[PDB]
Amino acid sequence: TTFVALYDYESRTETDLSFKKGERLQIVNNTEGDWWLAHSLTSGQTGYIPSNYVAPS
Amino acid sequence: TTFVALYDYESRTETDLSFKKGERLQIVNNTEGDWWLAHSLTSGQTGYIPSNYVAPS
Repeated sequence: TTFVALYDYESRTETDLSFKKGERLQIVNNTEGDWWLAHSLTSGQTGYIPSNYVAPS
Repeated sequence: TTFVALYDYESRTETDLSFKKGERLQIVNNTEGDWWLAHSLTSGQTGYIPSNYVAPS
């Protein structure tokens, strides 16, 4: 239920969370699901997607 | 290996990927792992984290 940071992370956007090695973090369950880095074969664009919006082919 | 979008998604940041219902998307494996929404019990802050940076307590 609780995770521990193994490394320091500095936020790169307004939406990520900065944290330091050793911090205790809990996961927030939400409707979007885990986010994945994805490439659209249809548009050519690439970026993160909410995994509850997609399904395997 | 290939996923299909079930819904339309509009990007909210410079890092997410917009796509339309029906688009075919492939997952990009990378060092960060899936991203999770997380709450730091230590700082109080909340946002997305790269899951390869943490481990269960």
